[PDB]
Amino acid sequence: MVKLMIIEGEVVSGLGEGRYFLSLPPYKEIFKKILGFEPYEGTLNLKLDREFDINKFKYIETEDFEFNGKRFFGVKVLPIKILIGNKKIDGAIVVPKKTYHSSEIIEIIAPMKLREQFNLKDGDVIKILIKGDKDE
Repeated sequence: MVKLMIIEGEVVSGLGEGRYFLSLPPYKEIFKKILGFEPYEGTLNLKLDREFDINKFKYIETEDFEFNGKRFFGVKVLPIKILIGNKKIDGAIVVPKKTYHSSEIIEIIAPMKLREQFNLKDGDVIKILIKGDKDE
């Protein structure tokens, strides 16, 4: 048996608050290992009406690593399925390994920029599907 959950999120603007590089090699390598593909250089930021914590579902964690003599911090990643209109595309949610409290904001990565492919504007609503399991 498997436990499934569905949550709704609205398109919100957010990019300057997050500061990292995707074009460099090591980011594409670690993403393709966890997801099996290299995500595009961008994010989809959704605001939810409910708090979210990746430690309530089964995610994959990656340890602290170094590249070109610089230290980068470990991160947690969990696959998702993104439903917009009548189409479903594979995506994933990304959050740093270090977390203090829980929030209602999640950032997603995808194979391509969803905002262009679906002509989506800020305020529009899309549905996210999360897979999980219960020991019972």
